Amino acid sequence: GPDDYVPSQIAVNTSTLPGVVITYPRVIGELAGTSNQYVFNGGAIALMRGKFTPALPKIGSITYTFHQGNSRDSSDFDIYDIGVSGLGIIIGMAGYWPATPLVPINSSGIYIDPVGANTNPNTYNGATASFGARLFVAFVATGRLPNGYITIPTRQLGTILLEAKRTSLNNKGLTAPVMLNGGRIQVQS
Repeated sequence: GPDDYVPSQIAVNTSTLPGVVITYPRVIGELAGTSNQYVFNGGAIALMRGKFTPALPKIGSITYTFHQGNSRDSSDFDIYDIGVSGLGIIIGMAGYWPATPLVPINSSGIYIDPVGANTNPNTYNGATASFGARLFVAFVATGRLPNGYITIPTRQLGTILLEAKRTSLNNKGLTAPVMLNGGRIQVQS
């Protein structure tokens, strides 16, 4: 049916972090950016938008420019607690389409696409039959790290809430999970 959109997660992989070689806090590397055109898919064409809500505790803040995605200026990122001593992560998200800008995650909620919805509650994406996203995550050393292999747990970074112009689809409150797939990071001197 026209409102039968179903969610699918978007995730990044700890294994894509390059080898870390060592003031604080400081970004020690970026994970590979990921794209999912069908975070929500299945229903009929609609004007849609996605709001991200982070799920992890905030333990700090840092200014950073992602080397991936559309990011000329720096951004203020909240550092999120992943349960690993001495580490944190920062999150940027964007729309599926390549021209859309990286939206830094630094508040309890933000529209990742269209970014104009943050400054106009009437604004949605142009008519299409899916809502996608791009996910950017970087690791942050909150303190001096030991050398070796640090275990990173799989964690849910937050959810994307699907909103739409038409009331029936908006009323569903569909959500999709935003994931950090666990693994290991290598730290060297």
